[PDB]
Amino acid sequence: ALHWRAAGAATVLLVIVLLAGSYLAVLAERGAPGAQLITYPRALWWSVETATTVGYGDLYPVTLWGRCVAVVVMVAGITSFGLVTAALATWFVGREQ
Amino acid sequence: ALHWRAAGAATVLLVIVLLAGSYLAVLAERGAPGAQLITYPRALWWSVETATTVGYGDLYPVTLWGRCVAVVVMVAGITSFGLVTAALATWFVGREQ
Amino acid sequence: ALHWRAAGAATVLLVIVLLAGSYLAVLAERGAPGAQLITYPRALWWSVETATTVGYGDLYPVTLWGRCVAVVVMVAGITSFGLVTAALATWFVGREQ
Amino acid sequence: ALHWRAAGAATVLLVIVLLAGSYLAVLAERGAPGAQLITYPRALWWSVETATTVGYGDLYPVTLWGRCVAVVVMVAGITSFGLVTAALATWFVGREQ
Ligand SMILES: [K+]
Ligand SMILES: [K+]
Ligand SMILES: [K+]
Repeated sequence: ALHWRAAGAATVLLVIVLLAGSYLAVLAERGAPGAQLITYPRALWWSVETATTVGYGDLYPVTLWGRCVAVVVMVAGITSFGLVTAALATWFVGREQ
Repeated sequence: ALHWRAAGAATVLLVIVLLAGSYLAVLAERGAPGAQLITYPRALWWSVETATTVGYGDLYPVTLWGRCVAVVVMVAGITSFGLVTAALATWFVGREQ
Repeated sequence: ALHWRAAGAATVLLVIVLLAGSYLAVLAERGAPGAQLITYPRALWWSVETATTVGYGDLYPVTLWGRCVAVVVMVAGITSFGLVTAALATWFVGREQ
Repeated sequence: ALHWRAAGAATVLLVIVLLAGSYLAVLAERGAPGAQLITYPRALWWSVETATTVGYGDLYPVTLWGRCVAVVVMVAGITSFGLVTAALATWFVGREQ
């Protein structure tokens, strides 16, 4: 269908944004007076922390550019997780019979 | 349509609430014994942090008034991000054919 | 209708849970070696922080009982905010004509 | 039905993931230079903190393995709480009459 397939594709897109966001956030933050967004294996963990919108506080950006990257990974999580709710909402609606 | 257009307009409304919230939160908090909601370029970052409901902890209000502003930017995020889920949910429902 | 009215009633219910949760969390936490869930005007702010699931970190429970109260205010927020998304999702679906 | 029953079953599944996640996160983290994911009664509280995506910051994983467990309990919360929104969205749609 569409609903069932657009969602599955959005999760493939979310992984893209995480890896790209992690690796972009490092080069944005690394040379500044700021938190450990200075190694990749920590930026990956930050992405997941942020895209889920759990936001522990153990890591975050302090650069203007690094904070842009943030917004992107934030909405990428919210939106793509919204699709998966939407997909299930029509699967449940697709039982009106 | 409506669903597709009401959502796009809600995101234009969310930007309004962020800028207005940021600039209102500063004047509420600036003269108090509290966290760096004392400059604008930091209040903008707080808005995004809060409207996403990521809530890192690096910034927040300690004034009663500054904490009102918070609630507003909080629900503004939740609600308007809900509309975008709703918009996609009917776009997926709009394929019953 | 129902969708439009059940939601409006759920938000009246959320306010109930906040005030009841705030005032229950204080008496649970006040006498323990733990964070400022020891005054009411701070427990109210914690409720909003938690029901939104923003979770700044400036406040939280450290008692087993105070942590139960938490769960309640957590899901009360998630669920009732879900209804408002659901309400809008059928209002958008209610334009199939 | 399905929508009303699949959701109720997902919440039974969420409890499973919490207890399994809590008890798996402890053995992953206990022997490392990291935060109090070193006792069970604290890992249970972390699960709820994370599955709700409140993320206070008082607790989190610092191990690669402990951070995997995290992702699992994160999406488990997002997804299963999505179903409950979806369930209510079709219950409201199931009044088109
Ligand atoms: K959240
Ligand atoms: K959060
Ligand atoms: K936090």
